[PDB]
Amino acid sequence: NLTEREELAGSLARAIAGGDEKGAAQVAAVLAQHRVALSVQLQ
Amino acid sequence: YRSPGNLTEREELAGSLARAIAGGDEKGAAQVAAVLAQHRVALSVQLQ
Repeated sequence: NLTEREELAGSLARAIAGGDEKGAAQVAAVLAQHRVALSVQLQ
Repeated sequence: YRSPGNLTEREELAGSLARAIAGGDEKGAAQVAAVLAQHRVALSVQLQ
């Protein structure tokens, strides 16, 4: 029972960590569409 | 809080990405996400 927002945010984190520029860019756009409030922290 | 003199490159980019997503800036968010991806930055992206 994971939300769409949760899965999108996790996709974006994984895309960035894996070097997937295209996917990271497109997933970020989709999150921006929903204007999601996210915490983006460094590990 | 970190004053701007105590922020790294990645930290500034991570904050730019959050702000861009939260404001509805698709082109802005896409640009920062790609830059972060090119460096394969290790990020936590959390629903708040």
